[PDB]
Amino acid sequence: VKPVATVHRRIPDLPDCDIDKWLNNFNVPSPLNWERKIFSNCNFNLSTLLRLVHTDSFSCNNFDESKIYGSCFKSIVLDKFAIPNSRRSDLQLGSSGFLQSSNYKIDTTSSSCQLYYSLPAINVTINNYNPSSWNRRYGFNNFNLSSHSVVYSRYCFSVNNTFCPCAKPSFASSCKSHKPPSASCPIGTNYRSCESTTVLDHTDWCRCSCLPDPITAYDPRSCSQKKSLVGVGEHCAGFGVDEEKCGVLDGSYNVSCLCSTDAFLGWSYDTCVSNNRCNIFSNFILNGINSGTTCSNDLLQPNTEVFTDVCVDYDLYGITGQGIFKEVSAVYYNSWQNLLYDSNGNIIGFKDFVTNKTYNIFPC
Ligand SMILES: OC[C@H]1O[C@@](CO)(O[C@H]2O[C@H](CO)[C@@H](O)[C@H](O)[C@H]2O)[C@@H](O)[C@@H]1O
Ligand SMILES: *[C@@H]1O[C@H](CO)[C@@H](O)[C@H](O)[C@H]1NC(C)=O
Ligand SMILES: *[C@@H]1O[C@H](CO)[C@@H](O)[C@H](O)[C@H]1NC(C)=O
Ligand SMILES: *[C@@H]1O[C@H](CO)[C@@H](O)[C@H](O)[C@H]1NC(C)=O
Ligand SMILES: *[C@@H]1O[C@H](CO)[C@@H](O)[C@H](O)[C@H]1NC(C)=O
Ligand SMILES: [Mg+2]
Ligand SMILES: [Mg+2]
Ligand SMILES: [Mg+2]
Ligand SMILES: [Mg+2]
Ligand SMILES: [Mg+2]
Ligand SMILES: [Mg+2]
Repeated sequence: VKPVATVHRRIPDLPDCDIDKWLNNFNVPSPLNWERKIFSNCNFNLSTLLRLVHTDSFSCNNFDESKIYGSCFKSIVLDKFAIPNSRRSDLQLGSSGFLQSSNYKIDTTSSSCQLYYSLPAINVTINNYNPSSWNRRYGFNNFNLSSHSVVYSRYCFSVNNTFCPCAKPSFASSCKSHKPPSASCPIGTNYRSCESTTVLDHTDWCRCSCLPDPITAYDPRSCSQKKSLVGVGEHCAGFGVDEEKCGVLDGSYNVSCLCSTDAFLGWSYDTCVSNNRCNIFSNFILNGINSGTTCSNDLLQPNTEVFTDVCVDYDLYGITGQGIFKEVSAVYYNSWQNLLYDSNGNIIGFKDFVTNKTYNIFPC
C-alpha cells in the first residue's frame, strides 16, 4: 500500500458523502440494471454507515477492512442491486453462476468491499429495467412482475448494428412449410437470414437463423445473436430473442419489425424478501488508498507536525509532491489561499489551517 504522506492536511470543509442515503433509497434496482454512484471529495464514516444501513455482512478483498477507518481515497465507487433469493451464492467472488455471468461481474483484482444489507420490504419498490438498446429497439419495453420480484438474466446476447430479427416479406411470401413471420427491417439493417429448400414432399420448406432459439441454437455460427458474458463494469448486452416471434405471419413492408414481449428469452426472477426485508448487495471499489480527498472521519486524526528544513513527501489539500518546508512570517506569504503556486503551476507555499502558520516550499 502507498504510505500516507509525511506531511498531510485534509481540505477542511468538505460535505458529507451521504453514502447511507444512496444505499437506503427505496427504489432498488435489480442486478440486470445495477446502479453505480461515485463518491469523491467528501467525508464519510464507515462506523456510522454500517449502523445506518441494516448491515448483515461486510468484508473486503485485497484490502484490510480495519484500515479504512481514518483513511483517504481518490474515490469510492459503489455498485448496488437487490438480491434475488435464489441467486445469493452467485455473489461469491469468482463465481460462474448467473448473476456474474450475465448481470454484474465482481472485479476481483481491485481493492473492494462487499456489503450485504437490507431495507424494509413494505417501503421497497424494485426497479427492473432492461439495459439493452437493441432489445428495446425491437420491442422490449417493461417487465410485468409482482412487487419485490427481482429480474436477473441467465444468458446475454450481443448483436451488431445491422441486426434485424425479422424475415424479409418477399422471402416469406413464397414459403409453404414453416413460413416465418416477416416485416420490414430498418434502413441500414439486414433481414433475418433465411433459406427455402425442397425436402421430401415439401416444395418450399423455409428455415431461418437461430433455431430453435438463440440459447439452444443448433448452429450458433449462423445465428446473429452472439453469446456474451458480462465484463467488469458492463451490463447484460441483451436477452436473446426468438426470431420466430418477431414480425407477423404474412407481414408486408407496411409493418415495422417488432418482437412480442414473450420473444425475449433467457431471464428469470425471484423475490428479494426474507424476514419481511429486501436483501441488497453493494460493492465498494476503493481507488487510490492514501491519496485524494474522500476521507474517513471515523477517527480524530491527530494532525502531525509540518516538518521543516528537510525534504519531505506531502499531501496538501489533495495536492501531492515533495519539498522542503520553511516557515515564514505571514508577510512573505503572497496570497489569500491555503496554497501558493508559481508561474509554472508548481506549489511554492502553504498555509496550515490547523495553526495558521505559513510556509515556503522549495524543491529537494
Ligand atoms: O532575510 C531574507 C529571509 O527572508 C525570507 C523569508 O524568511 O525570504 C523573504 O525575504 C526576501 C526579501 O529580501 C524575499 O526575496 C523572499 O522571497 C521572501 O520570502 C527567507 O527566504 C530569507 O532567508
Ligand atoms: C414505510 O411504509 C409505511 C406504510 O406505507 C409508512 O407508514 C412508513 O412511514 C414508511 N417508512 C418510511 C421510512 O417512509
Ligand atoms: C401482468 O401479469 C398479470 C399476471 O400476474 C396478468 O394478469 C396481467 O394481464 C398482465 N398485464 C399485462 C399488461 O401484461
Ligand atoms: C453484422 O454481422 C453480419 C454477419 O452475418 C454481417 O453480414 C454484417 O455485415 C455485420 N454488420 C456489421 C456492421 O459489421
Ligand atoms: C463519525 O464518527 C465519529 C466517531 O464516533 C463521530 O465523532 C462523528 O460525529 C461522525 N461523523 C459523522 C458525519 O457521522
Ligand atoms: Mg455525495
Ligand atoms: Mg440477422
Ligand atoms: Mg463456429
Ligand atoms: Mg434460474
Ligand atoms: Mg463497485
Ligand atoms: Mg522566503
